[PDB]
Parts: sequence; C-alpha cells; structure tokens
Amino acid sequence: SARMCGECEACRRTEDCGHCDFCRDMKKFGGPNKIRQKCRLRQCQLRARESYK
DNA sequence: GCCACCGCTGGC
DNA sequence: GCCAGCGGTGGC
Ligand SMILES: [Zn+2]
Ligand SMILES: [Zn+2]
Repeated sequence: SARMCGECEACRRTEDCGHCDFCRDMKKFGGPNKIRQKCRLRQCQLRARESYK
C-alpha cells in the first residue's frame, strides 16, 4: 500500500497498544475519534508520515 | 512547513 | 451503511 511496506514490525502488528495518542483517540478505547490515525506502533517504519511514528 | 483535525471512501 | 485510516488543509 501507499503508507504500508507490509514487511516491517509495524506493518505486521495486529494489536493496538491502547496507550499512545492515536489509540486513546479511538472509539474502542473511549476516545472521540477526532484524530483518526493508526496506533503509533502500527505506523509503517518505511512509509508512514515521519511525525506518526 | 507542521499538525491537529476532518472529509472521504474502499473494503467489508 | 459502517468504519479504518488515508490525504488535504486551516490556522498557527
Ligand atoms: Zn497505540
Ligand atoms: Zn512497513
């Protein structure tokens, strides 16, 4: 994909950490869904926006 | 130029 | 129809 190399540790992760800013924003963690980004541990190390890592 | 949103839509 | 999560952008 555009933002996924599909081959790094972050790309292979299936579980959200539940503690980063992005996770806390999620409805599944009680957040408002205002940021709308993947867990920081799941941000592709090669392809993601530098500030998402 | 950056970042905290928010519009949008492919995939289900 | 919902929703994960990407791309664009207003306001700084
Ligand atoms: Zn997280
Ligand atoms: Zn990757």
